[PDB]
Amino acid sequence: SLLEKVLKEWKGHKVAVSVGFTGTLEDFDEEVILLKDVVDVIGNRGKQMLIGLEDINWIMLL
Amino acid sequence: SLLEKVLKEWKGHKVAVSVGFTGTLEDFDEEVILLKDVVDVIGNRGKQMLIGLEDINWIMLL
Amino acid sequence: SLLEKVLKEWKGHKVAVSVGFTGTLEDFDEEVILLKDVVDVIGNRGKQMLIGLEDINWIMLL
Amino acid sequence: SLLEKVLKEWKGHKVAVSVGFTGTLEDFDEEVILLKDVVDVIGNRGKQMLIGLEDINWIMLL
Amino acid sequence: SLLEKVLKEWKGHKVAVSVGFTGTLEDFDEEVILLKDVVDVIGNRGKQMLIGLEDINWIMLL
Amino acid sequence: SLLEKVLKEWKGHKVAVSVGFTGTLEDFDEEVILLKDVVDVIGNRGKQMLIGLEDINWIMLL
Amino acid sequence: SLLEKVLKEWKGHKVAVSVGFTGTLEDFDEEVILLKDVVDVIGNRGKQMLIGLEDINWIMLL
Amino acid sequence: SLLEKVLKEWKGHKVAVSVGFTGTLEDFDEEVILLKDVVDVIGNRGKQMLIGLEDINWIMLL
Amino acid sequence: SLLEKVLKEWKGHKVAVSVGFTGTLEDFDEEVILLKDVVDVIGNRGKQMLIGLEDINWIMLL
Amino acid sequence: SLLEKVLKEWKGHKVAVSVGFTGTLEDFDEEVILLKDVVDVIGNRGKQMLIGLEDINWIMLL
Amino acid sequence: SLLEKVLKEWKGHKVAVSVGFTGTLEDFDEEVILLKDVVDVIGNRGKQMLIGLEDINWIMLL
Amino acid sequence: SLLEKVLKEWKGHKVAVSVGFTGTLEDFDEEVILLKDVVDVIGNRGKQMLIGLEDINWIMLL
Amino acid sequence: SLLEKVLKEWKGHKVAVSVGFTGTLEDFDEEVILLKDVVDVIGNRGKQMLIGLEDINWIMLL
Amino acid sequence: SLLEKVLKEWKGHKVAVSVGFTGTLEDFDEEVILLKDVVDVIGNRGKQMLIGLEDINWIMLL
Amino acid sequence: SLLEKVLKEWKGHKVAVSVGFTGTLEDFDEEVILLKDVVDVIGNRGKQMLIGLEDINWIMLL
Amino acid sequence: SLLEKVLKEWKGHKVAVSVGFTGTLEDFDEEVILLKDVVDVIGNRGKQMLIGLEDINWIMLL
Repeated sequence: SLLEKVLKEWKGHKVAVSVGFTGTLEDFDEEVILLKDVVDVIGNRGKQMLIGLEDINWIMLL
Repeated sequence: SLLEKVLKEWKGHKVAVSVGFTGTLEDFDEEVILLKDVVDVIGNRGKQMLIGLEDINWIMLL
Repeated sequence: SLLEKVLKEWKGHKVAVSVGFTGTLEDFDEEVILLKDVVDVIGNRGKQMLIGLEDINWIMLL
Repeated sequence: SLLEKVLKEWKGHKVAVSVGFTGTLEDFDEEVILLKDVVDVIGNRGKQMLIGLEDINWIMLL
Repeated sequence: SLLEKVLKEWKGHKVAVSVGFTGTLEDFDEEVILLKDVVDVIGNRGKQMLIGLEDINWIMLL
Repeated sequence: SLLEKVLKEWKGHKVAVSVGFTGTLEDFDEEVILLKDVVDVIGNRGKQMLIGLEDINWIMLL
Repeated sequence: SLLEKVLKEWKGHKVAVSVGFTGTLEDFDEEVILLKDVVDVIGNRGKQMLIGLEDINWIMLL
Repeated sequence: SLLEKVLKEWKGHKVAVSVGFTGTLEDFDEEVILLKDVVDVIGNRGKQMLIGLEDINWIMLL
Repeated sequence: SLLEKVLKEWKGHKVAVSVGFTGTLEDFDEEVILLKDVVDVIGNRGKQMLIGLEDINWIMLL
Repeated sequence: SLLEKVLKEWKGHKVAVSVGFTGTLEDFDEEVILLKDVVDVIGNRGKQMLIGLEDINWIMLL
Repeated sequence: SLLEKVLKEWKGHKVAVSVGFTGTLEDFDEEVILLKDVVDVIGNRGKQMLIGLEDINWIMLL
Repeated sequence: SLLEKVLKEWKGHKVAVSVGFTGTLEDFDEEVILLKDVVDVIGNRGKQMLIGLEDINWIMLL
Repeated sequence: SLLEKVLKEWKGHKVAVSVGFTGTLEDFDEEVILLKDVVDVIGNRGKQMLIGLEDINWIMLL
Repeated sequence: SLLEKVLKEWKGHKVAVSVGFTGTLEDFDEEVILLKDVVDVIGNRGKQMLIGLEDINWIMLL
Repeated sequence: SLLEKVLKEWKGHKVAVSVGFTGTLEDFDEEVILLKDVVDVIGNRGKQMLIGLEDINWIMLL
Repeated sequence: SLLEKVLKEWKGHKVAVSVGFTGTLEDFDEEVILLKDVVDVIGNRGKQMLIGLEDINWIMLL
């Protein structure tokens, strides 16, 4: 998948995501992605974060 | 599933969840997750909470 | 099902439900839940209530 | 079917419905329910009313 | 079907319909209903009207 | 006042109103209008009705 | 005021109100109205109720 | 007023109005406009219509 | 299909349609319908118009 | 003010309020009201609560 | 007023406008502006158009 | 398909499309349509445009 | 002001505020309130916070 | 005014604006600002543009 | 696939997308498209961007 | 002015704003505030930013 290909490459890099938040992309598979070091514009938000691809509009590398 | 793997690791830890609240990820499976000691900002909300995964935006380990 | 198991456990007890109200979880199954003695922030609402699992956000035990 | 079982016992009695109205439950099956002598807060609403269960949030025995 | 049964009986009678209008129910099948003499509160609207059951919330006999 | 002048002549006659309902125009002044024998598409709506002109979009002689 | 005139006359009578509920109109002045015996379609709601004229769309006598 | 002048000019003529319909600009003033013989994409709507200038978006001459 | 039957009869006649405009039902099939001489209230809108049935609320013969 | 008069009488009694919660009307004046022992359906929400009148839809004595 | 100055210069030229359409800025004053040869994307919409400034987001010289 | 047939017919010609713009129907198939030389009420928008049939309301020929 | 008096009383203490967050009411006046050590259901949010009384729904003391 | 001061300085520079678009700020006064060379992400939009300060959320220098 | 065929030829060129952003089309397949050097009206938006075709309204060659 | 007093002390420090964005507080007065080196979650947003206090919900020292 172009999606597998790219997400492999993006693994390690800070990314922004639209669900309907930013942080480093720790891992992913066909149903979810997982983020480390998650921040909002005001501060840190959580060690990790799970998000399903179903509810994801776009992902963007920083 | 990265989902299974991660939730296993998160089991016991305080987590926040988005549907459309925070507590301890007591337990889970494919269809639902179960929170313990669910609080809101104002205070406690209730001894436990079931939540369907189909309506979960994102879960986040604090 | 974590859902069957926990619901078995909560039968008898007061619970809050968000659909899209609180009362005693009288009974349930794969499709619906039956509440008994239903209250609202203003007062009584009904001897009973049927609710489909499909349109429930979360059920919470008090 | 908890739903069937429960709907049997409510037949004859005044009930309330959230769809997306109150009146006596004439009949029901899998697809729809039929309400007799439907009423609004403001007054009557007409001899009968069909309602498909798909768009029903909850029903409630008064 | 309770729905077939009733709509047969309601055929001939003025009815109101919620799609997401009133007039006499001329005919129906599993996918549509057809109305004659359609009025709004301000006046007549159209000799006939087709409406699919998919987009119909409730039907009500007058 | 075109508004006064015109409302005089419509007094007695069935009218329609958009507020944010149809029935006979009993009376009016600067602040409100009074409608008699108010009607809905679905049926009657009650002996009378006050309506403040501020929230009225248009009125219409039928 | 046509509004004073009518509300005097309507005093005693059950009325419906649109704010943005029904019951008997116990009293009113230029800023508020007060209702006794307030009901919704499901049941009683409260001995009394205050409502400011600012947020009232229409009032209707039953 | 460019508004008075142009309205004087358009009296007699068909016009469309957006509030928040089309018909002949029968008359007008500082507060309202009176339309005569009012039509909708489906047909007639009313012998006449009153509309306040406050809630009109644009008036257009055809 | 009552739908097929009726649309056949309506073919040639001016019709109004709701999606989310009026003209002559030129032709149709299962997936779409085709309008000719499509006008709006303000005027003509265009020589023809295709419209998918899946997004049609109601069609109405004028 | 009927408002002053009534709120005086209601002072001490449990009341529900709409802004956009229930408790004891502890005290009030022109600009605000103060609730004591404010609960929601799920439980207690907080020792006290101020609320501006400008944003109050309706208050209701239970 | 920069507004007066600019609109003077724009008088005669094709302009687009946002309220909540494009044509020639025929004329204007404090309360309103007047467009000539108002077209939309699909075609012509009407000989002229008045528009109140209070409801204008932005005007733009093409 | 009435859709294939009519689209074959409209290839070459200017058309308006509502999604959820106007230009020449350059080409199309079962899934998408390709527009060439795309215009908006304010001006040009693009050398070309791809659009999925799924999210089109109506296509109209000018 | 019931508002001044009660705010004097609550200075020092944790409070929840709804605007359109919780923290210590550090200080206040006729126009605004200053919060210190601000928390959200997920965690810290800021050393401090300013908020205008105009856009506050309710302030509540915990 | 801090607002006069800054807008003087920003005159000449490309800016973005939120009304409820970007280009160079040609001039301004207490009621409006005027933009030259206005672009959207897709292309140019208009030689100039007027926008009233009333409907402007923020302005931002680039 | 008109979609495939057309996307090939646009590869390398700056494009615009409506999702629910502009930049060079790096690659694509059935499930997603990849945009390089993504840009906002206000400025850059980050090295790359994945977008799933499901939530794409239209794409547009500039 | 608590507002003035407090804004003085925050000048120089990174702050967050809800309007209807974060960056260093350059200056302020009654009508507006000026933010320097404005930032988004996704990245920079431009040298400076004016914001009128009217549409500001809260400001927050980080």
